[PDB]
Amino acid sequence: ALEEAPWPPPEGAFVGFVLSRKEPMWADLLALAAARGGRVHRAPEPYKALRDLKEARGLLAKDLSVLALREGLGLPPGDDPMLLAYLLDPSNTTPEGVARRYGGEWTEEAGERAALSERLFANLWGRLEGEERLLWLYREVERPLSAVLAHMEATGVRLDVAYLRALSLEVAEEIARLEAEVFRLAGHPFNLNSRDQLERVLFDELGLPAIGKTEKTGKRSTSAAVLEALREAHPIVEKILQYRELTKLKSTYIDPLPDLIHPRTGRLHTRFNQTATATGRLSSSDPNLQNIPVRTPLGQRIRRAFIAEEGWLLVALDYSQIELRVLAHLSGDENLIRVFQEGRDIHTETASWMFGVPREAVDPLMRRAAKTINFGVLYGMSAHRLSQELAIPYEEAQAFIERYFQSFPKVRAWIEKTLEEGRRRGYVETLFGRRRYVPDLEARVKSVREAAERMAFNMPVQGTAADLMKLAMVKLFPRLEEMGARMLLQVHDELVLEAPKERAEAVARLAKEVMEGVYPLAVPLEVEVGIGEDWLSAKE
DNA sequence: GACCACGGCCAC
DNA sequence: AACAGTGGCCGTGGTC
Ligand SMILES: O=c1[nH]c(=O)n([C@H]2C[C@H](O)[C@@H](COP(=O)(O)OP(=O)(O)OP(=O)(O)O)O2)cc1-c1cc2cc(F)ccc2o1
Ligand SMILES: [Mg+2]
Repeated sequence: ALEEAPWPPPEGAFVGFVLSRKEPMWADLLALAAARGGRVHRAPEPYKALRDLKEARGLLAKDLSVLALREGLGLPPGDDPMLLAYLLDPSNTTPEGVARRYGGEWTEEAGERAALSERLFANLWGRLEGEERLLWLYREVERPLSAVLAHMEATGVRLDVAYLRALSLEVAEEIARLEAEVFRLAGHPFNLNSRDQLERVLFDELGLPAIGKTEKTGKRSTSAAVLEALREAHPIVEKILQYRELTKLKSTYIDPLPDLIHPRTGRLHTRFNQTATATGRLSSSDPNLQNIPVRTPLGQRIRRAFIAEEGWLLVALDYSQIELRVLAHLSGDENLIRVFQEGRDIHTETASWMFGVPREAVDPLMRRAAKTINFGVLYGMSAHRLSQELAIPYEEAQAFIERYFQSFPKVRAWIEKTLEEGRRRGYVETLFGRRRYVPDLEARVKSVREAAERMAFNMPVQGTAADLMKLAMVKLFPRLEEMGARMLLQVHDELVLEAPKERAEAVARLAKEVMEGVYPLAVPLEVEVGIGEDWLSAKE
């Protein structure tokens, strides 16, 4: 409907657009349109009509702003109805769902998408009248952030391609050595990547005992948790775990990332998805740069392929024990506050208990293990499972979990307060009022209910940490531009910046402090910073 | 070619 | 595998 009016559109219209593909840095702009009033404007030529707009306002605004930066046009994103819906309910994650929940249909034509962004904005902005805290998250965090992420997306990161090509051939020859040493240990060749075939070999032809089953189809599981408990029980299980790590890293990172360098930028560009998680975290895709390996030695080799441009340095900043400090603030547990008001490290302490060694002896491989253990226990891992992780008695793990929550008694009072409040209001909230609707808290099936409970009390603390990080990013981005530095990646509690060599020390010291004082809590936020030519040695 | 479900596994 | 939570991508095995 509306009324075809001649392009250009008046100021502050709502833009709709169609891309050749979902990735803004790689897409052709097929159609461009705008609407304000009862008028829909359609562009004769989309790439020239981008010159006319002063701001991107509408569904998926960040995406068009990214494509604009790719053509050297500073066109910042503004209002996006997706961002309002996502603050109303974080299950509002795609425009198909949002339009089919607030009064329209998400089609494939720019004009119709423009007019939809106009009405979708009116509706949701009305639904947020009086939700002053969500209106605060919108004006102060989420809408500014979409601009920051647009500049991150369009900048990209430099990758050592020749090095990854070379690493590919090396890993390939090693995969072949393990494959053959499994085909032999099994008396024949089969597809080692087919989990079904491997099931028959491990559990039928050989004699190994099936520890567990898969969720949907009830097959015998060949997961690492299962195979780890079948080590020494046969050497072939050890080789399969080696083969699995290598083909994972090769087919997910080593091989596809080099072929994704952009021809204009010479760099690698991810997408930061702003309305994609239930807790408020960002996500990253196409490629996901938030899960580049690091823990294993081959993984470290891959993390080193992410490097600074000629004449710059990477600066890496990572909040320490972030969800535990948030937890101390949220609960008000005094003993836990006192841990951080005294610079204690709960991952290195759990690691010394867990390995026997003195605190001065825990090395990175050990601390990493205690991180997963501590966060495992915190969010409700069963005694029985912990006893299988730590290889201890069951009543020994019950005490580890009773000692853990006894040294900080006020936490369980907060878990319970959080749950009871969620049953009454239907949602739980972070420190700034970001909310997750958790309807299954009154479920009558125990398993469905207790899962709802674990998602329910995790969200306030993980979404508070993500709120801090996002706010730090909007406070830091303007200061980095003064110094001529840039933001590259965010990995949940961590930032990577690129800075000129003769300014790196300055941007590190600065960025460290903006992050630490983003929002004073009842506990000091520490940050670790490092500088290097590559992502790995930046992280000290 | 394009989707999809599933088990599996990388990061935080 | 499971009474830890949050993501996204892979190959396999299908269907259309
Ligand atoms: O299993 C987990 N479950 C979970 O819920 N998280 C959340 C809570 C954290 O606060 C937050 C930030 O992760 P993080 O930065 O790595 O942890 P942290 O800030 O507490 O520690 P430090 O920076 O001081 O080393 O992710 C993290 C982990 C986890 C285990 C682990 C092992 C590694 F080898 C490397 C990274 C790891 O992540
Ligand atoms: Mg951290």
